[PDB]
Amino acid sequence: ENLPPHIIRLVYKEVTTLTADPPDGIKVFPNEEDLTDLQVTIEGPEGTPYAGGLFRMKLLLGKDFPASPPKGYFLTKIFHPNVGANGEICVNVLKRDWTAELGIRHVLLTIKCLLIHPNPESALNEEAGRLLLENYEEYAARARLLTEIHG
Ligand code: NA
Repeated sequence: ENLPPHIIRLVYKEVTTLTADPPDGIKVFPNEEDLTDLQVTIEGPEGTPYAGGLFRMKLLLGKDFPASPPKGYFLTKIFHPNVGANGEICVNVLKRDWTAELGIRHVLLTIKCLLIHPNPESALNEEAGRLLLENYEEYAARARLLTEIHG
Protein backbone atom coordinates (compact mmCIF):
# COMPACT_ATOMS: atom_id res chain seq x y z
CA GLU A 1 0.00 0.00 0.00
CA ASN A 2 1.67 3.24 1.19
CA LEU A 3 3.88 0.78 3.07
CA PRO A 4 6.88 -0.77 1.23
CA PRO A 5 6.39 -4.44 0.19
CA HIS A 6 9.11 -5.51 2.63
CA ILE A 7 7.32 -3.78 5.52
CA ILE A 8 4.07 -5.56 4.57
CA ARG A 9 5.84 -8.93 4.64
CA LEU A 10 7.59 -8.19 7.92
CA VAL A 11 4.40 -6.97 9.63
CA TYR A 12 2.35 -9.95 8.46
CA LYS A 13 4.99 -12.40 9.67
CA GLU A 14 5.40 -10.61 12.98
CA VAL A 15 1.62 -10.57 13.57
CA THR A 16 1.53 -14.36 12.79
CA THR A 17 4.28 -14.93 15.37
CA LEU A 18 2.31 -12.87 17.87
CA THR A 19 -0.82 -14.98 17.27
CA ALA A 20 1.15 -18.14 18.04
CA ASP A 21 3.67 -16.99 20.70
CA PRO A 22 2.65 -13.65 22.31
CA PRO A 23 4.26 -12.19 25.48
CA ASP A 24 2.63 -13.51 28.70
CA GLY A 25 -0.64 -11.63 29.45
CA ILE A 26 -0.98 -10.48 25.81
CA LYS A 27 -3.30 -11.73 23.01
CA VAL A 28 -3.64 -10.41 19.44
CA PHE A 29 -6.72 -10.53 17.24
CA PRO A 30 -5.69 -9.71 13.69
CA ASN A 31 -8.16 -8.16 11.21
CA GLU A 32 -7.96 -10.01 7.90
CA GLU A 33 -9.05 -6.88 5.98
CA ASP A 34 -6.90 -4.12 7.54
CA LEU A 35 -3.31 -5.16 8.20
CA THR A 36 -2.68 -1.72 9.74
CA ASP A 37 -5.23 -1.97 12.57
CA LEU A 38 -4.46 -4.60 15.22
CA GLN A 39 -6.71 -5.39 18.22
CA VAL A 40 -4.92 -6.61 21.33
CA THR A 41 -5.80 -7.49 24.93
CA ILE A 42 -3.39 -7.06 27.85
CA GLU A 43 -4.06 -8.65 31.28
CA GLY A 44 -3.65 -6.11 34.08
CA PRO A 45 -0.57 -7.45 35.88
CA GLU A 46 -0.85 -8.83 39.39
CA GLY A 47 0.78 -6.54 41.96
CA THR A 48 -0.50 -3.38 40.21
CA PRO A 49 -3.73 -1.39 40.55
CA TYR A 50 -4.80 -2.94 37.22
CA ALA A 51 -4.69 -6.52 38.58
CA GLY A 52 -7.48 -8.78 37.27
CA GLY A 53 -8.55 -6.44 34.46
CA LEU A 54 -8.44 -7.33 30.77
CA PHE A 55 -7.50 -4.28 28.80
CA ARG A 56 -8.60 -4.06 25.18
CA MET A 57 -6.40 -1.84 23.02
CA LYS A 58 -5.50 -1.25 19.43
CA LEU A 59 -2.46 -0.30 17.42
CA LEU A 60 -2.62 1.73 14.23
CA LEU A 61 0.30 1.48 11.91
CA GLY A 62 0.54 5.09 10.79
CA LYS A 63 2.21 7.04 7.97
CA ASP A 64 5.78 6.32 9.06
CA PHE A 65 5.86 2.87 10.58
CA PRO A 66 8.41 1.55 11.38
CA ALA A 67 10.30 4.90 11.31
CA SER A 68 7.93 5.90 14.14
CA PRO A 69 6.07 3.63 16.64
CA PRO A 70 2.47 2.58 15.89
CA LYS A 71 -0.21 4.75 17.39
CA GLY A 72 -1.74 3.05 20.46
CA TYR A 73 -5.10 3.43 22.17
CA PHE A 74 -6.67 1.82 25.18
CA LEU A 75 -10.24 0.83 24.28
CA THR A 76 -10.82 -0.26 27.87
CA LYS A 77 -11.25 2.86 30.02
CA ILE A 78 -8.29 3.31 32.42
CA PHE A 79 -6.89 5.80 34.99
CA HIS A 80 -3.23 5.92 34.08
CA PRO A 81 -0.81 8.88 33.90
CA ASN A 82 0.23 8.07 30.33
CA VAL A 83 -3.17 7.47 28.79
CA GLY A 84 -5.08 10.55 27.54
CA ALA A 85 -8.75 11.47 27.40
CA ASN A 86 -9.38 9.58 24.12
CA GLY A 87 -7.43 6.53 25.30
CA GLU A 88 -4.22 7.58 23.38
CA ILE A 89 -1.00 6.14 24.84
CA CYS A 90 1.66 8.86 25.22
CA VAL A 91 3.72 8.99 21.97
CA ASN A 92 6.76 10.37 23.73
CA VAL A 93 7.05 7.27 26.02
CA LEU A 94 6.54 4.86 23.08
CA LYS A 95 9.27 6.73 21.17
CA ARG A 96 11.96 6.23 23.85
CA ASP A 97 14.86 4.37 22.18
CA TRP A 98 12.62 3.71 19.16
CA THR A 99 14.32 2.64 15.92
CA ALA A 100 12.89 1.19 12.74
CA GLU A 101 14.22 -2.30 13.57
CA LEU A 102 11.64 -2.49 16.38
CA GLY A 103 8.18 -3.86 15.74
CA ILE A 104 4.84 -4.74 17.22
CA ARG A 105 6.20 -7.12 19.84
CA HIS A 106 8.30 -4.34 21.46
CA VAL A 107 5.39 -1.91 21.40
CA LEU A 108 3.08 -4.37 23.19
CA LEU A 109 5.70 -5.27 25.83
CA THR A 110 6.32 -1.56 26.42
CA ILE A 111 2.57 -1.00 27.00
CA LYS A 112 2.19 -4.03 29.24
CA CYS A 113 5.25 -2.81 31.26
CA LEU A 114 3.74 0.69 31.52
CA LEU A 115 0.84 -0.78 33.55
CA ILE A 116 3.42 -1.86 36.09
CA HIS A 117 5.62 1.28 36.06
CA PRO A 118 3.81 4.43 34.83
CA ASN A 119 5.87 7.46 33.81
CA PRO A 120 4.05 10.34 35.52
CA GLU A 121 6.67 12.81 34.21
CA SER A 122 4.96 12.48 30.76
CA ALA A 123 1.41 12.63 31.98
CA LEU A 124 -1.44 12.87 29.54
CA ASN A 125 -3.68 12.29 32.51
CA GLU A 126 -2.54 15.21 34.67
CA GLU A 127 -4.59 14.11 37.68
CA ALA A 128 -3.34 10.51 37.43
CA GLY A 129 0.30 11.63 37.28
CA ARG A 130 -0.12 14.05 40.18
CA LEU A 131 -1.88 11.53 42.42
CA LEU A 132 0.69 8.85 41.62
CA LEU A 133 3.53 11.16 42.74
CA GLU A 134 1.71 12.91 45.67
CA ASN A 135 -0.73 10.36 47.11
CA TYR A 136 -0.01 6.94 45.60
CA GLU A 137 -2.63 5.15 47.68
CA GLU A 138 -5.29 7.45 46.24
CA TYR A 139 -3.91 6.93 42.68
CA ALA A 140 -4.04 3.13 43.25
CA ALA A 141 -7.56 3.25 44.71
CA ARG A 142 -8.96 5.27 41.76
CA ALA A 143 -7.23 2.93 39.29
CA ARG A 144 -8.52 -0.18 41.10
CA LEU A 145 -12.11 1.11 41.12
CA LEU A 146 -12.07 1.89 37.39
CA THR A 147 -10.49 -1.55 36.75
CA GLU A 148 -13.36 -3.19 38.64
CA ILE A 149 -15.91 -1.44 36.41
CA HIS A 150 -14.12 -1.59 33.02
CA GLY A 151 -11.68 -4.52 33.18
NA1 NA B 1 8.14 5.01 35.41
